[PDB]
Amino acid sequence: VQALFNEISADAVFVTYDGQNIKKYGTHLDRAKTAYIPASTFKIANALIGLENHKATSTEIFKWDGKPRFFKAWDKDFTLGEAMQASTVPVYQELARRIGPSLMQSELQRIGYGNMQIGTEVDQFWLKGPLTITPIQEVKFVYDLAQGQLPFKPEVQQQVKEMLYVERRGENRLYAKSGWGMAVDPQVGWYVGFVEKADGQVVAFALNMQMKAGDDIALRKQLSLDVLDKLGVFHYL
Ligand SMILES: *C(=O)[C@@H]([C@@H]1N=C(C(=O)O)[C@@H](S[C@@H]2CN[C@H](C(=O)N(C)C)C2)[C@@H]1C)[C@@H](C)O
Repeated sequence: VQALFNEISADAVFVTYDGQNIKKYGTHLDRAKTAYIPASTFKIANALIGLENHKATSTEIFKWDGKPRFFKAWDKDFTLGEAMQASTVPVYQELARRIGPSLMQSELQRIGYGNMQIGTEVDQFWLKGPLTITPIQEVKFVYDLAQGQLPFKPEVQQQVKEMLYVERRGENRLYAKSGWGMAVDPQVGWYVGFVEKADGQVVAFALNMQMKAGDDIALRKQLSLDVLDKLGVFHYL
């Protein structure tokens, strides 16, 4: 596990949580207590707040408006779950605008998300600050989500859990969300989620690492799945 991490120029930390024990791996363990912008991982909290406050449903289609978006892959219609796995920022900015700054600010404080700051811009706060969050806070947030223990309706947490369903491996289920914050210096990479193992135990995790523009998009998930296989949490099929 440690030889894998410094096989790159990787400034990285990988955190796991089983509900009692926080474990740290990687080349820079202090990253786990350091706060970073959530970037696209905020789409987990955005969906939860939006569904809880009746601003959207998990079957509604957010239709493209015709204007070219940041990635051509985003130039189509999306449900919240489809936009979750595509990381479609414009769909979740439209949701944040439905929520509004005062409700969004009040809700993030209610659930104690990160530093609980959003400032004035309701569609920018998770992309360039001031909202920050540590990897430990991230593992504990998605772990609570996995257990239905966040301050949200149970069916709301279940809907967002399904939005994160990315792989079935026998009787083991992986739930995950990627993040790449490019509008900050330095750039930050996220891969957070949890494995619902075949034996019934849940293990939440969060990769958090420094990025630069040349980096391959698939590196975060590869690293995370590689480590999870080593840990025995999620063996390769
Ligand atoms: C969020 O952190 C930012 C988005 N996160 C991305 C990422 O984690 O890959 C990309 S999405 C990019 C285009 N869609 C591709 C994809 O995920 N699949 C094809 C599965 C990669 C984006 C930088 C967001 C704030 O811009």
